[PDB]
Amino acid sequence: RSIIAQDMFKTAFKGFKDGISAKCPKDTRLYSPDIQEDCLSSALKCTIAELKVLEVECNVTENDDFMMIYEGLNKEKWNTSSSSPRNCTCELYNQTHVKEFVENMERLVQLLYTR
Amino acid sequence: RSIIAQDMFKTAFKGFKDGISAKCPKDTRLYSPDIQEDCLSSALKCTIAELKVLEVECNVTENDDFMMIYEGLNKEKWNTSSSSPRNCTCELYNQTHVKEFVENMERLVQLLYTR
Repeated sequence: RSIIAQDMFKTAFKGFKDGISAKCPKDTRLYSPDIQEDCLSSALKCTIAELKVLEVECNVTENDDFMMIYEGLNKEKWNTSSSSPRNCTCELYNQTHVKEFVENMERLVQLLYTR
Repeated sequence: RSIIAQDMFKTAFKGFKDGISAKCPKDTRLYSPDIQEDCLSSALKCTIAELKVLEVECNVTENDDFMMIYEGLNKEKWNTSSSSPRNCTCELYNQTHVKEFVENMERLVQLLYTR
């Protein structure tokens, strides 16, 4: 369990989830993938893909926190594997407000560091 | 599609969704299933279990809409079929607040009638 990377996520997630809402239109919504055992890989690609939809919806085209989060996801090698993997579809997830989106996102990264 | 049933679910989801939040602790969080094609039957069993959870923690008595939604979920025979049906765990879904829980519950019920 890579405590150095996990702490960089933790702080980047706290220093973003607490500022956000205020940094996005109240009516912004995003598809929030969850942690179903067999859809980890999909759930990762959609999380990254809605980050982009959040990059034009709000400021965050800059932001130390946003860049660390985004860059971490595309470059860290994850164990997203299972015995019965499945292709989820991003638009089949629940849409949510921007703050809950990063919370779930924090939950998806904690899980994949646990395995 | 049975227009009679979709119409009652429409009235029942509007009256139930309006009183809630204020009828529940803000601290209440419920698992909220999505509409992924291969887990609809799981998604329905989890929506039903958590409605029960919403029961015991909320001041929802005796809601005509609630026990319509609930008993409707258990008796209606939905097409929960797909090329590759799978099992999904309730607790691997996202939690959210009550407002979005029924909102997502509605969306799921609509999907089921759409097919």
